[PDB]
Amino acid sequence: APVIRSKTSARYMELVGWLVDKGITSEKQWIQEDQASYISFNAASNSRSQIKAALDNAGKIMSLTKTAPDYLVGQQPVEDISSNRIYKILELNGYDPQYAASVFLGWATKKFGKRNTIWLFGPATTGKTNIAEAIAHTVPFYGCVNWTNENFPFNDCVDKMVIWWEEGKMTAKVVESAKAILGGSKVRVDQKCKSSAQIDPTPVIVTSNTNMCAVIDGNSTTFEHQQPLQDRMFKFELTRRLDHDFGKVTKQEVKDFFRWAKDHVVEVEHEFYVKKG
Amino acid sequence: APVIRSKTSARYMELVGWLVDKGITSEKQWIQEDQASYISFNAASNSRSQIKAALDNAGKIMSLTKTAPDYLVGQQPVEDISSNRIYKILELNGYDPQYAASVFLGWATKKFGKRNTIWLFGPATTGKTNIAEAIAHTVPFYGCVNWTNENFPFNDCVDKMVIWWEEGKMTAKVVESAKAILGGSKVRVDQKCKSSAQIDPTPVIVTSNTNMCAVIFEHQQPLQDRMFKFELTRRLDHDFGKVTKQEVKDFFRWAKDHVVEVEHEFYVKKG
Amino acid sequence: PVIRSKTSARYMELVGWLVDKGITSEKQWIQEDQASYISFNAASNSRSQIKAALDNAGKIMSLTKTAPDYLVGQQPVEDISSNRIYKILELNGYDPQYAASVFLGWATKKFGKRNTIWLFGPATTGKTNIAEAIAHTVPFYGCVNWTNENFPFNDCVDKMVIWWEEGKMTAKVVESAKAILGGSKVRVDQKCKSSAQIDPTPVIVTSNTNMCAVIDGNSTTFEHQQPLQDRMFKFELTRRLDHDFGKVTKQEVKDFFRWAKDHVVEVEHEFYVKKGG
Amino acid sequence: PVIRSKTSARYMELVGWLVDKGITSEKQWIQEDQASYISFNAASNSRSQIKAALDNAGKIMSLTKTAPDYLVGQQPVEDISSNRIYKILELNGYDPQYAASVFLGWATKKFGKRNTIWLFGPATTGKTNIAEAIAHTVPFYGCVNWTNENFPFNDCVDKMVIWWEEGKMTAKVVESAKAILGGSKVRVDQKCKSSAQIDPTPVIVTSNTNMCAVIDGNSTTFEHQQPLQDRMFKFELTRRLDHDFGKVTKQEVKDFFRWAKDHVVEVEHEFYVKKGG
Amino acid sequence: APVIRSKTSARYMELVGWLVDKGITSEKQWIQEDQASYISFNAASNSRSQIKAALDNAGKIMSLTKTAPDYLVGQQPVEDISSNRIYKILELNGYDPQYAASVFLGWATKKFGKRNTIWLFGPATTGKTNIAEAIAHTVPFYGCVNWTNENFPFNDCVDKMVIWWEEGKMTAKVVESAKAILGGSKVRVDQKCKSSAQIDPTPVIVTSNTNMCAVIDGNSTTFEHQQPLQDRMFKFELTRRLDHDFGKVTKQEVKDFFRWAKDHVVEVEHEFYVKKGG
Amino acid sequence: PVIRSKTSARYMELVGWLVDKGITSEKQWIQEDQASYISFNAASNSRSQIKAALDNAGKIMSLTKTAPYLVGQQPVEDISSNRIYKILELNGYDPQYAASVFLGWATKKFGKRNTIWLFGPATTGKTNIAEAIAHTVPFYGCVNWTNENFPFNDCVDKMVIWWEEGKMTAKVVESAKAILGGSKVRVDQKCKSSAQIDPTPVIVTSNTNMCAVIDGNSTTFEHQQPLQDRMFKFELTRRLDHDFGKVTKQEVKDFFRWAKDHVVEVEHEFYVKKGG
Amino acid sequence: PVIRSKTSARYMELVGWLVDKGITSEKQWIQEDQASYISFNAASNSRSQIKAALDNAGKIMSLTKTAPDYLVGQQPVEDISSNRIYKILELNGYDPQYAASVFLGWATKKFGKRNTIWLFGPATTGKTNIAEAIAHTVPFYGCVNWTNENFPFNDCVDKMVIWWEEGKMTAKVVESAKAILGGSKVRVDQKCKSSAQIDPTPVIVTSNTNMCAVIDGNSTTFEHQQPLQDRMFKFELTRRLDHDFGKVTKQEVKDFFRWAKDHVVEVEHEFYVKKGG
DNA sequence: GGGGCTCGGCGCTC
DNA sequence: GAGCGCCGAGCCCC
Ligand SMILES: Nc1ncnc2c1ncn2[C@@H]1O[C@H](COP(=O)(O)OP(=O)(O)OP(O)(O)=S)[C@@H](O)[C@H]1O
Ligand SMILES: Nc1ncnc2c1ncn2[C@@H]1O[C@H](COP(=O)(O)OP(=O)(O)OP(O)(O)=S)[C@@H](O)[C@H]1O
Ligand SMILES: [Mg+2]
Ligand SMILES: [Mg+2]
Repeated sequence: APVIRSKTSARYMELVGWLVDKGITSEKQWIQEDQASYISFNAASNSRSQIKAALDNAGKIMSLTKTAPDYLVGQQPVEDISSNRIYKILELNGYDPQYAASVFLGWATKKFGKRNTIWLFGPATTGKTNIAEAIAHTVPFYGCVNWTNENFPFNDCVDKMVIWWEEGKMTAKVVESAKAILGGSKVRVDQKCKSSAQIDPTPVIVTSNTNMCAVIDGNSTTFEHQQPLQDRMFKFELTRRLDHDFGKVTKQEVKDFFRWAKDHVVEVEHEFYVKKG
Repeated sequence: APVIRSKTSARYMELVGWLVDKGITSEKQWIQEDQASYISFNAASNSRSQIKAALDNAGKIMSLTKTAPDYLVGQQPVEDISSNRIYKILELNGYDPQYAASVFLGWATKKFGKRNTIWLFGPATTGKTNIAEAIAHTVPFYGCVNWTNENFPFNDCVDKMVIWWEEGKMTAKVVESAKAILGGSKVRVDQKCKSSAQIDPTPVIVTSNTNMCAVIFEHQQPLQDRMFKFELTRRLDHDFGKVTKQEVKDFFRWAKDHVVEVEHEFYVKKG
Repeated sequence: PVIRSKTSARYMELVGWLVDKGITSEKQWIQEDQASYISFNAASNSRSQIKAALDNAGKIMSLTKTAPDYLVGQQPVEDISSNRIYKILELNGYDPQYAASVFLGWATKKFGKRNTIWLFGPATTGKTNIAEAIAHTVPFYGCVNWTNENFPFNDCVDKMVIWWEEGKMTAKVVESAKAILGGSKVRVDQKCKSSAQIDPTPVIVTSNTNMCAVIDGNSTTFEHQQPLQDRMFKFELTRRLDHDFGKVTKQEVKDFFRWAKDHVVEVEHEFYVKKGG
Repeated sequence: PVIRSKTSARYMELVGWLVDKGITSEKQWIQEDQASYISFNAASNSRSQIKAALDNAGKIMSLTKTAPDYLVGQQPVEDISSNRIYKILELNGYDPQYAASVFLGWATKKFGKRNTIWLFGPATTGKTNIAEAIAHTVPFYGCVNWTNENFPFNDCVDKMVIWWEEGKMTAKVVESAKAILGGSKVRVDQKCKSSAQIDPTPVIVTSNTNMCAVIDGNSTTFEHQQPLQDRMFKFELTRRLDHDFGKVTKQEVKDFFRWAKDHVVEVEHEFYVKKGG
Repeated sequence: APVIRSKTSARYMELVGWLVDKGITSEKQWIQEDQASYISFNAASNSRSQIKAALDNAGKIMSLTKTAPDYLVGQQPVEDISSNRIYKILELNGYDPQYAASVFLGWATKKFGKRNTIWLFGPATTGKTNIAEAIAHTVPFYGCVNWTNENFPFNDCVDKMVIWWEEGKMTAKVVESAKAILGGSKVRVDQKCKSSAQIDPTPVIVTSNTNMCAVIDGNSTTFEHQQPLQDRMFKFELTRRLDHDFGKVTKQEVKDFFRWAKDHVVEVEHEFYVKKGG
Repeated sequence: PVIRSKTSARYMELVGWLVDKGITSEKQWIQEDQASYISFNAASNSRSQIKAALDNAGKIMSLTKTAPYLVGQQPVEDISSNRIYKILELNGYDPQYAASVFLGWATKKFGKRNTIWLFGPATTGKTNIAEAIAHTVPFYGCVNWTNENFPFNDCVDKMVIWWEEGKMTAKVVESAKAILGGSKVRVDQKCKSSAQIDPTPVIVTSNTNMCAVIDGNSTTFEHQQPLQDRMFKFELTRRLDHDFGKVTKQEVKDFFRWAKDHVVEVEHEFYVKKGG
Repeated sequence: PVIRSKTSARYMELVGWLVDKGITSEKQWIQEDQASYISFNAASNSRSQIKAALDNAGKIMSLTKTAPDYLVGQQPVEDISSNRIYKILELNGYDPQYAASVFLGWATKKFGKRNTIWLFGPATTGKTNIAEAIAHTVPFYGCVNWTNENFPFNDCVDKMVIWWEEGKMTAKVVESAKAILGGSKVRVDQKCKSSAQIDPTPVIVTSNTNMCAVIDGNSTTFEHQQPLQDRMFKFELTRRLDHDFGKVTKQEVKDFFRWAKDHVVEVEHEFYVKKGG
């Protein structure tokens, strides 16, 4: 393994070591942590691209040493779980907190195999986007499926940890790729103006107001892809309209909820409609 | 053949040797095998392009010694088969194990000619992507026909050993091009932001839940004459595990020692 | 004017070596001497020099020989009844002497406006076998890009034989095609090049769907029938070859074309090749 | 990971200066010191440094600075009578040392839910003179486009102060305004952009009308008066200003705060302000 | 603040100062003022971008952050102003040369408050086109009120050191906005394909052969806004016709005129019609 | 602000050269000197230098030079050998009278009579005279009267304008009376903002009466006198020989050079007095 | 002004060489010398000098050299019995010397309005073998592209010879067609370019029908035949050539158009070329 | 759905 | 290395 030993090489190695230690995975965090370093590294033209390269290398080295559970699950219990917004929404909706929390934990770790996405389906103003945002932002680098663009939808989901599909239906053009990335199957997807890369199994969380198991194409809907999708989804149907002035789901709430999940884990039947009784 | 002799050329010849001798083909594998090596080569633009050049050259060098049959057949015997998972998948549906195994083995060596594509077709949760992914990852290089991007579909199938068309449907924009790769025909395909390149014959696995020998029917006969068809129809359980990267080798290697003549046909005969 | 420097000496040695060995693509270059390719890829001027060397060597070989030099053979044929092209053309009916004369004429650019041979027939009859044998008997051969629309006839520039594998005559490229398939000069697009030009070269189409009927969206306009038929001969193959029949090796192509030059006979300018003997 | 060099030192000094002056775009730089702008904008190595420096100044100021930093002046003030707003306070009775103390607590967010200001009085009463000066002072300032019902608070994101000129309250934005007017974190919809969170930003309002009255079509309701009376102060500037008093210069703003920080007095948490008897 | 000091920096500073001073907003004027400098700076690839950057900076620095009189009052004093055509144009129409010139200076300096306009009125070929052009072209940046375009009549009136309302015909749709501008009051105007911009107090000059006090609204004419309008403009009615060989006025002459004004100012009033020397 | 250096000095020399010899496109450069162009195109540095030199020279000659290049530098001892002289002499026009008028037309000396209308049948030297003189000055325009929308599109910043086979039309009569009147007038340009045309002497070769405004199937002479107050008409009736040849750029310069040395008074008449 | 160094001298030598041997594309460069071309691709400087050299040589030729300057070869001609054009002409009824003289006049622009020569006759008569021989014997040439009705002559600008290979004449460009065929300047519209003037250039036409036919929508009118026949010296190929007749080499064309000048004969301006000595 | 529209990341050339 | 520039792949509007 040749190891370049120039001055630029030494500076770059030190920078990426510091970045991987301090968990910095974006400029914003850098400028929040050490202002002098960033201002200095923007003071030329060699280092301007070196910044982007360093951030990408830090992202790669973190993604290959820490998976989703490392960040999500917390390190201390809560000792009183009712203020958690997540628990209150999943309780008032009807599901019991134990089984609902076991399913979430078994979805961060991929213990469930093909079922690699949790589908939140509820009328407007129920919590879908809130929980999705919390679980998506609690990780270093998440991914959003650009459902508007139909020729390169999963373009930012290369080398990520948690994918989040915010809205939209399952068009007849993205069903073929969705069945691959939702199913946690290693494939090689198309990259804009570049060659293909590999998408390792990444858990997904889809929030929508309209059904995804019946593909929709313009003025016609299809049902041949209803079993293959329904066998790779959990379907949390959240109905009760969330009261006004309900606190933004704060990262610490997500960490504590998942920690309580790991504390009271209970086995969950491997089915589509998550048991609610 | 002028051999450039300098410092940079020697270092590059040292990097490509290390890459080939360690089976490294992608950056991720480079990081896993050695971290300081990769973190160094992103420093300057020279090395940043040298990384891509070295990976491509290592890929080419590995291919010009080997082929698919040299990776998919293990170096040790089986001594027990009923525990295997490809065997179980093929036995549940009724297919005689060794007949279909001979079909697979011949499909790997290109012994059948124009018919070098296995089409696994069946209802949901039957065991198609399992076998397909096991076979595709047992080999170092594998392509995947792009579903979207109907202008450069077969861009990732230029110098690969085993193609894997996942959840594919035959649209009229790919039929005329899929009539070349699925038949091992030596043709020059279009690449992106690069000059056209040549595709040597390559086996192809197709796993589709919908009929794939009909364009959406004038191309039914020419398409169903370059693919076998294994109609898997038994719903599996969730305890049934993944086809490990080592079970494929055991299956194909148990095949090489019990090969049987396979009747050239579109519908692989049950029983 | 001969630029005499060290780099010019290296380049001249490289091009002379390539022409003496017969390399026309990078893959063969590696396959002959790996050290050469790896070294000439190391540096930053590397890629430019490799691309220029390949293009220049191909140009030299193309100017120093033509299609008949490669296709025709220097040794005679003891008995042609074994060669598979003869059997393909005899099962269907065509008298092999007449068809051999037609093939030899098309190779040597001698029939004027009918500069192409069209093979058409139901599935598994023998089209692609003959086409690929002929195409690979010549060191250089082009192929039309089926899907790409912004650069359709790329890779057909300065080749010896053009091989349209399974093409369909789309309305986008009907004019440029009506000109390339006619032994004339056309203005074609290219990648990162300034509107290069196509020399008049033989073309061998092997589509199993009608090639003289243009398709417009979901419509088929027969307007362009006469312009296309007046510049192509047609071999209507019907018989169904069986497996374990083998592919036409290059030696067979050379032997057949040689057996033509020694037995040539006249042929009328007719779209439908005279079906009999 | 600090780049020590000449260009690095110059860039650090420049961006520190920029964040010190709150300069964001060039035009402001020109107005502050033209010679620096020129001297930088000559060579090709500097014409990119300027853009990068403006971007870095913007980011540093946004992510690590608040309004009271750019408002509170530096040099101590010996006289405040000459202060123009002071006169606009004394002339209209409002005790300067008290009425001035009102803003500072609003500047430093010391009044929590009462994190907004409303200047009251007829036209030609310096309201927009006291707003614009206390609306342009901060580096990034937002203006409430109450006329645009869809996106009234579009420009209030990533700011340090929010301007409301001739503000009129409508029932459609009353719920949105109360969150903004109360200094509470809230998310607003941006045109052609995702919803963004408006962090507590001391807002300023100028309207000769009554901000406690909600206008809904042809009906006006006071149901949100007290809710709107608990979120902001109110100064009635009856005395019209002379035609020669002019505007309020930035210096006349800052010096007032530097004087309003050295003469602090206890302020009340009431809706209205008290006038010096 | 930071200032870079290098060999290139000194030359660039000199160039931008020279540009802001001479009034060289664009290249072509650079050619017309010193061809040697342009033919020189165009030589290499390090100067062929220096030119464009210098022009951008100069246009910006001048158009903003500087006052219009700064290129209407010259430097070298004027001994004999009678030779100046304007002195002849005003003298020809019985306009006391010293009074109007004093009125001219005040209008440029905004000293005449809301009366921020000069309306050269009368038939054609009476100096109205000559003066306006000579004065409008004099300043670095100027615009022409596009009254014909109702949507954005004042699109090109932003950051214009002088506004020339050529053959103006004020309409009912622009009367309100015109009064604020004609009054020199800060007003926001809509720009085509751009956000609304504010027009700081900016002088005007109106040349027309129709009465501006009349509001043209379709087939009806109303003088309702007559009094406010006449409180925002002066009236230098020019009736005498000029000779065919009179010729155009030069910025050299215009400079002299407005320079003579500063040396021959006199007390002035704020009525609507300029008094003619009896 | 003067940048001085070897490159700057050579560039200034080249641009003085180009502005002196009236060069505005590469083709003309190869014609006047192929060796210079071949030499310059060698290095990758000088390509941009050539492009900049050509554009800058064109702009300079546009904005700081006048049309009377028509006057040569060296004196003309003999002018009898000039085709233009022979043409004018052959057409009953006194060489010192029509040359003097010609000169006053180049210098705009006539105020309003800004154009020289060449009249007569084909092959009488009209087109040659216009094509010869017009190709003399660096920049010149062609009146595209066939294009009603933008007939004077190519008449902006032109040292000389040509109206080849012109035909007055009602739509363009007002604009044409403005141009031929040597008066500044703004014209509409295709895909460009309206531009002003400064006074530019004009030369016309036609066989139709320009004083006859054409409007569909009707012809009106209402604009006769105003147009007749804007032209210096010439009637070239004699037919030229086949081997007469074109007028060389050296001849046109020689002709006007003789005129400058033999200036005589001219009368602003709609008909140039022939030599009795 | 003239730059002088070693680089300038080398480029001057190269451009002189190209203009002497009449080169306008790489292929010809390799044909006339190989070590020259291979040398100039080594470095990037040479690979950029090649394009400029070809452009400048092409220009200088199109400006200062005319059609006869290359059609009439530079070396003497001894035997004129063998030349393929000579044999073809003697195989129809034309005196070879007289036909050579008429072609020469068509080259040196001698017959005035009759500035075109027309190759008429049935298929397989060798129209291509002639036109493509002459048209290849001048540095540049163009092909009348009637498929582009907007700019049929867009490829016939600054050409020393023009090839009317195929396509009929449209009514919309009859005047321009007469101008081109009549050796008269004419401004033609160019695609994506300003109108360009086509100087008097000889034209060569290859037709199996009457090109005088003029298409006006659905109407084909011969009213323009007489104006055209006064503008064209026509040749009417009598019968079919032998397919083994060979190809008229460039050297054969040079020999023909050199022996023509050495033995010019008087011509008569009839529409047809006299069929005798 | 078929035309043009600029745009982005890259190469390549200086 | 700067920068420069181009260009194809890609994108959007009518
Ligand atoms: N990552 C995994 N972990 C555990 N089991 C897995 C995993 N991936 C697949 N399986 C098993 O694979 C079995 C069948 O899955 P698949 O092979 O994907 O079926 P399939 O035929 O491909 O379904 P489709 O809809 O046709 S793609 C399931 O019963 C799972 O137990
Ligand atoms: N930043 C925030 N501050 C305060 N409340 C918030 C914030 N973000 C979300 N909420 C609350 O989140 C609750 C539920 O919002 P959502 O989950 O977005 O409802 P939703 O309709 O399921 O989302 P959609 O349909 O995907 S837009 C609302 O009642 C808000 O009060
Ligand atoms: Mg699958
Ligand atoms: Mg085929």
